[PDB]
Amino acid sequence: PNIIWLVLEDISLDLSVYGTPEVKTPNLDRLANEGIRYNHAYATAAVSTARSAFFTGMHATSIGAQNHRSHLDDGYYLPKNIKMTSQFMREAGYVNLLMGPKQKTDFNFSTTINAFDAQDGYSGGAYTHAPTDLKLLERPAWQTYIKKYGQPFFAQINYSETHRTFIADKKNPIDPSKVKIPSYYPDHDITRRDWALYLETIQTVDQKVGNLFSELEKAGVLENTIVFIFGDHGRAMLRDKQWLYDGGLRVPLIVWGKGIESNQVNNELVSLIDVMPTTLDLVGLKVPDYVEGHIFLGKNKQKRDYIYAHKDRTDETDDRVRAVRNLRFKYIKNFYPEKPYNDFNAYKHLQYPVLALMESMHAKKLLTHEQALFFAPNRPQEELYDTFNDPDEVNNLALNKNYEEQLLTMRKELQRWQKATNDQGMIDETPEVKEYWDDFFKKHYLTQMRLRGLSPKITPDDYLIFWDKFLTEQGK
Amino acid sequence: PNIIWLVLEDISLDLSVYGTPEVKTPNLDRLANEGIRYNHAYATAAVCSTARSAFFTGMHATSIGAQNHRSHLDDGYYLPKNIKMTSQFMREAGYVNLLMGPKQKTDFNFSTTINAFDAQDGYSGGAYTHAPTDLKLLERPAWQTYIKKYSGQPFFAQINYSETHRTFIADKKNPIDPSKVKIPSYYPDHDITRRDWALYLETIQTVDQKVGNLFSELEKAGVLENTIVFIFGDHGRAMLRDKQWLYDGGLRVPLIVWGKGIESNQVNNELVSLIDVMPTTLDLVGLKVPDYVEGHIFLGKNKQKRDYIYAHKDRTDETDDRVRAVRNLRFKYIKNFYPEKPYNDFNAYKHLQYPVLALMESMHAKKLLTHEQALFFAPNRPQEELYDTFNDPDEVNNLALNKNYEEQLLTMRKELQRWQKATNDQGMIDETPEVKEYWDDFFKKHYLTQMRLRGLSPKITPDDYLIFWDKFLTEQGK
Ligand SMILES: OC[C@H]1O[C@@H](O)[C@H](O)[C@@H](O)[C@H]1O
Ligand SMILES: [Ca+2]
Ligand SMILES: [Ca+2]
Repeated sequence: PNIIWLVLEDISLDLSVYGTPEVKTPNLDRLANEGIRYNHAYATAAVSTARSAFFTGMHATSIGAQNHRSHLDDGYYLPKNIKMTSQFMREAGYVNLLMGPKQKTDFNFSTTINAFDAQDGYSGGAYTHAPTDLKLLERPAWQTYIKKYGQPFFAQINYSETHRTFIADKKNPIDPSKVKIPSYYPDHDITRRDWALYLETIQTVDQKVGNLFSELEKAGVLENTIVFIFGDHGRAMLRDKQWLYDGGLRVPLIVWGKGIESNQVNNELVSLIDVMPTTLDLVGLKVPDYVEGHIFLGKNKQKRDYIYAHKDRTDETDDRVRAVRNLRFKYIKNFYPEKPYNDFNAYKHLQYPVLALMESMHAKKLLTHEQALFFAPNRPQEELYDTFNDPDEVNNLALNKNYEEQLLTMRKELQRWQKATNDQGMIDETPEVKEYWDDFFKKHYLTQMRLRGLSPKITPDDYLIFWDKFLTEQGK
Repeated sequence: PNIIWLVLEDISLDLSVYGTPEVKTPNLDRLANEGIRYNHAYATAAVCSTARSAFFTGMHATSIGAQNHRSHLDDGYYLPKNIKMTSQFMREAGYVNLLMGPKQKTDFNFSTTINAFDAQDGYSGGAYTHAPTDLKLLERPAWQTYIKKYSGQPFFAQINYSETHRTFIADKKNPIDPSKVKIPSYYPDHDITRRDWALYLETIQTVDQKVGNLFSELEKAGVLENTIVFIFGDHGRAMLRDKQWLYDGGLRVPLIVWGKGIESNQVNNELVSLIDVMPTTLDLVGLKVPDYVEGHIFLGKNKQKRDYIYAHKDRTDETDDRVRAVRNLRFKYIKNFYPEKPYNDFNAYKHLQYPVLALMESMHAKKLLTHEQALFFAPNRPQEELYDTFNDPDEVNNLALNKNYEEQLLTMRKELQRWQKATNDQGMIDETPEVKEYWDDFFKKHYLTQMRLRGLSPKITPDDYLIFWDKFLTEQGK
C-alpha cells in the first residue's frame, strides 16, 4: 500500500464538510465523505514544532525541538533513539518522496540521514500561491520515483495554502457579509474581508487537491493508496495560530482510500503525533515502545484520554505555555503570567490586518469583553474552558469554584505528562540564541515596514489605512 | 590676544540673564553682564553636525555639501580647497589650536586632510552622560601640551561641553520646581513636560557651574587678560519642536562675547548668524576675511550688518526632509519642500530620548492637544509658513495664507530663491539610495535595539511608553 500525507498549511475546521458557510470545498468534502472524517484532530503546537512532532510521533518538547525556530545549524541532531517516519518506511521497503509546491521540512533539528529519498528541490515570511495548473507529478520527486524504482511510495505533499498571503478566488468569490466569524474577532468589515480571502485560499487549495487526485488516478496508483489529509495546525488568524485554543490546534483530518470504509465520521481524540504510528501499523510495522503517538485506526487502535500541546519561543517572542485537552475540557497553563498575550511578534504585526484593527478598537475601548481578553497586560496562570458550552473558549472557568475539581485533575495531568516526557521546553535557551532571533526578527519588522513606506511606530489607525488598501489590492 | 570658543550643546535662550524664571545661571549671567549679550544670534541649522560644520567654516552647511546629519564621514569627500577651517586661518596668524572640554568631537559632515586642531584631550551619537562638576579641563592633555610645547604662542581653544544634551541630569544643590517653569505654548502644560523641563534647566545650572570652574582655572592660569571668549550654543534646546527644526526654538542660541577690549554691560539686538563667529574672530586677530566667506563680521570697525539669517534642515539621522528658513528681525519664513511628509516623520532619536513625544502622541489620540500643540501632529504640512515673531514668539499662528501678509510672504520667498541660487544650495541635490538606505537601517536598528534593551516593544503604545517615561524621569530625579 502506498501512503500519502497531504499536509495543508494553517487551516482550522473551515471546510464545507465541517459545516462552514459560504466556502466551496467540493473536492475535500468528497474525500471526507468517501472515507473517515475526524472532528477531534489536534496538532501538538500551533506553528516547525507541529511538523517536527508529526514526522516523529513525538511532542516537539520531548525531542528538544520546541522552539520555533531552533537547532537549525548548531550540531544538534535527533537523538539516536528517535527515528523519522521515513526511516521506518524505508525499513518496510518504501521510497520516500517530498512533493508539493512548498519543499520544506521545517525541522527544529538537523539530520545526518536524508528525510526523503527524492524531492522537487528556510521558509519564513509571507507565501505567494502559484496557479492551480501545478502538475505535481511531472516534477522531479515523482519523476525520480517512476524512473529509478518496483516499490511503494510514502509521499508527503506540502501545499503552501492556506498560509498568508491569502489569494482571492474569483471563480467563486465570497461575500464578507455572510462568513461566520469567531466571537473573539470584531464583527467588522476589516475582519470579514480578511476572512473571506482566507476562505477563498481554502477554495484555491481545494482545486489543487482535486487536480492532484485527477493526476494520481490517471497514474493508476490510487487503487492501492491510503491518504491522510490534514493541516499542520489551525488557521493563520490572530488568536488561532501560535496559541493553544482550539482555533490554533484543531485541524482537518481525513483518512481515505485502500480499505477505508466510506461515510464514517470520527469523534475520538486524535493528536497529529498519532499519524506516524497509525501509518506504521497500516504498513504492517510494529510501533516501538518509545513513540508517544497512538494508533488510532484498525484493530490495534489505542484510545486517548487526553491530547497535549505546547507553545515555547515563536520567532523572537518568548513564551512558555502548555495545554491538555480531553473531549470536553481545555486546560492551559501560562508559565509566564506576567507576559501579555499581545507580546510583540513581527509576523503577527506584519501579516495580520485584524491585529491593527483590534489595537485601534482596544485603544478606543470598542472591543467586546471576549475580544478584549487577548489585550490584557498580563495573563492568568491557568485557563480552563468547557468547550461543549463555550466552543470559542472565551469564558475562563479556572477561578470558578464550580470547576475546581476538573481544574485540579488536568493541572495534575499536565505535571505527570511533563515529568513522563522530560519536557525540554522547561530548560531555558541560551542568551546567544535568544538574542540572535531577537536581532533576526526585530530587524525583519523595521525593514519590511520601511519597505512598505511605513513607520515602525505607525499608529494602528494609520496602519489600518494601509491594510484597507492591502485588502483591496488582494481583491476584497 | 587668545581666542576661546566656548560651545554649549542644545540650548535656547534659557539662561537667567535672558529672563528665564527659576533657572540659576550666575556664572553665565556674570559673563553676559561683563561682556556683550546677543539677543538675536541664530544657528544655520538645528542639529550638531550641520551647525558645527557651519560655524567652524563660516559657511552654511548647504554651501559646502555638509547639510546632511550625518554625512561624508568615510567616503573621500573633503572640504573644498577654497574653504578653510577656522584653525587654518588661526594657524597662518600664528595660533596653536586646541580642542578642549569633555566632548572631543568635531561633528563634521566631511573629512579633512589637515588636522582641525594641533592638540586635543583625546562619533558622538546617542544619549550623553554628564560628568560631575569636578572637571579640571586645564589638567587634560590639550592644555598640558600647549604650555609644555607651545609657550610663546597665543591659543585658539574650542571648549565643547556635553550639556545640555540629553540625558538631562538633576542638580540637587538648587533643584527646580516643575510647577514654576515657563513652558512654550506648543508643549502640553503637563507634569511630564514640566518634569522633563526642570531636568533640562537643572542641566543648564550644571554646565553653568562648570563654566565658573573653567574661568576660575583660566584666571589662575594667568591667561584671561589677553583672551576674548565667545560663549554660544550650537543650536537650540533638546525639545520636540526645537532641536532639528527651523523655529526659533531650534535656531536661537545664547551668544556672549567677553574679554580683552570688550566693554561691559552691552546688549546687542542685531541679527547674528553663527557663521559670523569665524570672520569676526579672524578680524579680532587682525586677519582679513576672504571674499568667499558667507558669515558677517558683527563686531568692531568692520561690522557688516545683516538683513537676514538663513537656516536649513535636510536629512537628520534617518529622517529625510528638506526645509529652508529665512528670518529678519521680525518675520520668520519657512518653506517645506516635501509638504506631504508629516512633521512627526519617524526619528528614532526623538522617540527614544523625548518623553514629551510620547505624551503628545497619547494626547493627540485622545484629542487632548490644544490647537497650538496639535499643529505638529498634522498628517502633512503647508508648503510655506510665515510668522510675525513680534506678535507670535512661539511661532504658532501661520500667516502664509493670510492675505494681509502676502507682500511679506513673497518678499521672503524671493529672498530664499535668491539665496539658494547665490549659494548653490547643495541640499537641493538628493542623496544616493546607498546613503539613505545605510542610515535608515543604522537608525531603524538603534530604535528596536534600545527599546528591547529597555524592555519595551518597538510598537509600544504611547500610554505604555508613558509608564516607562514616568519611571525614567523619577530615576533621573524629578
Ligand atoms: O542617535 C543619533 C543622535 O545622536 C545625538 O547625540 C545627536 O545630537 C542627535 O542629533 C542624533 O543624531
Ligand atoms: Ca503552518
Ligand atoms: Ca548640539
